[PDB]
Amino acid sequence: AMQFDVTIEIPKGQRNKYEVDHETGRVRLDRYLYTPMAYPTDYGFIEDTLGDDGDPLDALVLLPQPVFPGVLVAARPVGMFRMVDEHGGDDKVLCVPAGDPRWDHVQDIGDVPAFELDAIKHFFVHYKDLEPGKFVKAADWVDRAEAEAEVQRSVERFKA
Amino acid sequence: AMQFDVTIEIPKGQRNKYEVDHETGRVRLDRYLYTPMAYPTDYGFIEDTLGDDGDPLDALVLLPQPVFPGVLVAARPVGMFRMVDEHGGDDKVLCVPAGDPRWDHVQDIGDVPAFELDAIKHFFVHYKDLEPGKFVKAADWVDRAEAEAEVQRSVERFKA
Amino acid sequence: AMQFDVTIEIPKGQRNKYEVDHETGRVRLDRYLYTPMAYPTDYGFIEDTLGDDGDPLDALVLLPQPVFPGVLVAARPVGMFRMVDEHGGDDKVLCVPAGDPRWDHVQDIGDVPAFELDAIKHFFVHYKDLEPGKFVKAADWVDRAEAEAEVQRSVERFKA
Amino acid sequence: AMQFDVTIEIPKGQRNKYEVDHETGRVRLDRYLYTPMAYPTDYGFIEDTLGDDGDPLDALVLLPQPVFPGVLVAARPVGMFRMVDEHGGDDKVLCVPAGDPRWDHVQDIGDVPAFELDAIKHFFVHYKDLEPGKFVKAADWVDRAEAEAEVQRSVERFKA
Amino acid sequence: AMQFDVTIEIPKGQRNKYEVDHETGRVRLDRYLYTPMAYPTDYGFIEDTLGDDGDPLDALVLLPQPVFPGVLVAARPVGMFRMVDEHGGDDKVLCVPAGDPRWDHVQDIGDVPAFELDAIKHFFVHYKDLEPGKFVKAADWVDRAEAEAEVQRSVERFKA
Amino acid sequence: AMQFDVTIEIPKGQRNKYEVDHETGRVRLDRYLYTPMAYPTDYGFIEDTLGDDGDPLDALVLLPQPVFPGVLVAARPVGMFRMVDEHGGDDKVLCVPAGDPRWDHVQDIGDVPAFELDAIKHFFVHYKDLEPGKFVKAADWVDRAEAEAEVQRSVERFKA
Ligand SMILES: [Ca+2]
Ligand SMILES: [Ca+2]
Ligand SMILES: [Ca+2]
Ligand SMILES: [Ca+2]
Ligand SMILES: [Ca+2]
Ligand SMILES: [Ca+2]
Ligand SMILES: [Ca+2]
Ligand SMILES: [Ca+2]
Ligand SMILES: [Ca+2]
Ligand SMILES: [Ca+2]
Ligand SMILES: [Ca+2]
Ligand SMILES: [Ca+2]
Ligand SMILES: [Ca+2]
Ligand SMILES: [Ca+2]
Ligand SMILES: [Ca+2]
Ligand SMILES: [Ca+2]
Ligand SMILES: [Ca+2]
Ligand SMILES: [Ca+2]
Repeated sequence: AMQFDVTIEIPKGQRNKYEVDHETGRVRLDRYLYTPMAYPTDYGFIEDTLGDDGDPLDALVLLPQPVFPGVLVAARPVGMFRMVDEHGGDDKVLCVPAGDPRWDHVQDIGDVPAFELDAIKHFFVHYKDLEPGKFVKAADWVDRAEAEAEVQRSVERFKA
Repeated sequence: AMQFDVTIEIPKGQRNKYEVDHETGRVRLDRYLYTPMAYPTDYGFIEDTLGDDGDPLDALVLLPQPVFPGVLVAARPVGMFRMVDEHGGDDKVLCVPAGDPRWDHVQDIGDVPAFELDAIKHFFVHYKDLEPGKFVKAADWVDRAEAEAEVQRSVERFKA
Repeated sequence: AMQFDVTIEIPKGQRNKYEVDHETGRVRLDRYLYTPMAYPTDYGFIEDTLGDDGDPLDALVLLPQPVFPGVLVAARPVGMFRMVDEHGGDDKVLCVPAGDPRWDHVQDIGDVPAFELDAIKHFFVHYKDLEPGKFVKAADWVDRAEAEAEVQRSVERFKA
Repeated sequence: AMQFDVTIEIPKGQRNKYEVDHETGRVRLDRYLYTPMAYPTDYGFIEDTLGDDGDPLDALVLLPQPVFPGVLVAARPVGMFRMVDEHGGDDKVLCVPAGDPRWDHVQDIGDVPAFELDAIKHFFVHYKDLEPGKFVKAADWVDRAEAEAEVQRSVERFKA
Repeated sequence: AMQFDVTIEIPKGQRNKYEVDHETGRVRLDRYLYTPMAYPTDYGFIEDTLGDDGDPLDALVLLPQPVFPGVLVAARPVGMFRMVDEHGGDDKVLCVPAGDPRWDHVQDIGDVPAFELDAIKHFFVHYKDLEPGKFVKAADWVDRAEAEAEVQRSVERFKA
Repeated sequence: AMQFDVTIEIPKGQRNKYEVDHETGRVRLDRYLYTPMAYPTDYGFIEDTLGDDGDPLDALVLLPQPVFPGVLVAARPVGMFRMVDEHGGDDKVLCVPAGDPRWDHVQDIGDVPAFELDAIKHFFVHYKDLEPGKFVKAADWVDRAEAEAEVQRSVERFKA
């Protein structure tokens, strides 16, 4: 079963948008969001990836309790939120903690309630509403198969 | 200068939507929001009011630090967020703490930055997005004069 | 479908054990727990009940986010944690928010994962470990039918 | 052994100064402090007292973990912080939770480390530094005997 | 007087169990605990040690306020919680902040109240209760002399 | 316009005083403050500086919401709190987030309310009150021009 390490940048509940300077590994404040929204899940990026936009591949991790920024979490993917913004493709792999039997009932995109999925989508559809020149479109939930393929691809680009 | 007591129901930052049962004064959980949004300001209602929809008149209070639900805050109005939802008129009086010289620079709607005002509006425009049969429209910022008039009116209805 | 109001005394995560003086409705600190444990769910009591031990019937409410002490939550039962302590029967009705379609998949005790149920049980089996003269035994999960019956019974005693 | 109920208005750590309207029992925001200071202990007032300034007698309660505003705590006194401000005498009874054997080693003012006592004093000496027309003087730690006497006195005035 | 640096992995109050990948120094989520328990003290490991189980020697640090994961704290030992789990010896050195006169009254294991010591023990006796194949036994508090000896030993193994 | 990276060591609200070991970049607990005070702003140091006391130049960053320790924030200076302590000059550059139009109204020291400036000063005047052999004097607010000059100077010393 595929699994990888996600470095969580942003705990669920946060309106501060944290980033990593990937050359140093330092945590940075990108910005305080302009909309009254909060990250709907712990959010970060998969280590050792280069995604379809030449940046590390982003990840959403479902957790019973948020972690802190900078924290590593072994995760396995269950689907992906495909999406395009002002800078191109900017997909978000949906994950759950790997090796944790409490999440064994969550295997594919159909195992996550439509309420959570809609909430996550709503966040990404709207979080940049009040930033001029930023938008998101082509918002679309896809399944684990497509998540794994995109992870695989992005692991190769990182090595190549 | 007009001033009144706001009972804060919801601290800034909250996705739990709290209410008061007005016959008992008890704090109640209305619902956890369906959108990944958080109240942009401390939010409650003005004591001893009956607003244009037969419910107590709602208030937003700007604070350097949030309070807890149930807490009273002496406030003075500086503008109002006019708005209509599925149940009619549902305006929100914008306030600052009364008698606090740190807020003396905030007198009318023009004294609050467009960033905060847009954020507040965005919240109310979108918080009910994923609740079917609920919407908001006629979103409009108005000045202190109109806030005071609507407060006055609603104080009378409460007595009448 | 049965539903009732729970007054939450203790948010999930708390080692402070809060109580209500039922004659006044005031929130009181019973004690800081002696064990390094935290309430596994929001915890309180059902309003207008007299349980099998002459005290109000206790409730556990599953929530996506904790509330504050004193808060009312409309809830419906899905099972019960039967249990006896030094002062007799001291059952805990397991609930979810009433009228919230996000919890519609949770109808009976079999709909709650064994992990959560074991965790809840573990808490009540051990929280009083270091208090001399206090114990719990006859720990047993039962279904909604038995929860409703015990609620019904306790509503009658409150009126009688 | 003397004991009484303290209604905690302010958790340790807070820069929001909460009050009670004693005619209604409602919690109110008095003000956000003007100095960058935080209450050094849970702070409130003893129920059913009228202190030497015609206001309820104030209490500091040592706790392993703070409570929320409005919460009642059975407490016993161990000393008092005598003090005078712009409105006269404004003493603060130092307490620990009554009936809790974890605090049995704390019986009189000499049982509380000089570090905590100095910190508490420092708070009250300085919290009003930037409020014009407010000051505190005659800051003085006294023992349990004097605390009990002042409590007793203030219980009588409340009845008389 | 012996002193050393502890890297705190887990603040007091946490049910998320954090770890360090010792080759990278990165903070990692080991798991969310399966029991409704919370770390009773700030918890981590002593830098530059190899303990009796070939892993870094673990430390509990008493603090007036928790730190964040990853934080270094100069500490001095006052006793040790000896203990064996499924993977062998897994002792926990009890410490207080070095060079802080507020902790000068705490010199040896007898200076820490039996309540805290019992609570700490209870945590480690039970935290793994619901993890199959994990247990702890030979739980035993020992004094500073034995703590220092075990630290010394583990400093040597790290160099050897 | 001048801008630089501040590594925030201490979030606003904290009584734990965090430090960086500048040779390793590790976050360390310096001490829990002895006074009941809390940092009035996010506090840290400007990367790649050597200030007038041979230590990195310290920075205060105004934020709508605090960050975590270790976090980098692109900032631009708007003034400086000049100050001398037991170890010499120990100035604090006042900053706001660089590239954030919400702070464009804050350009020089006159753009920050006297209330915030007095609060910040009060903190540094008093935070060491109960530490023997530590003091601060020559407390003085100066403008952006002088802040930039001192930053420039300290960037050179770091290279030289
Ligand atoms: Ca990113
Ligand atoms: Ca960016
Ligand atoms: Ca936009
Ligand atoms: Ca309302
Ligand atoms: Ca409603
Ligand atoms: Ca809708
Ligand atoms: Ca109870
Ligand atoms: Ca009790
Ligand atoms: Ca027991
Ligand atoms: Ca008072
Ligand atoms: Ca007052
Ligand atoms: Ca003054
Ligand atoms: Ca470890
Ligand atoms: Ca492990
Ligand atoms: Ca086990
Ligand atoms: Ca420093
Ligand atoms: Ca230092
Ligand atoms: Ca000093």
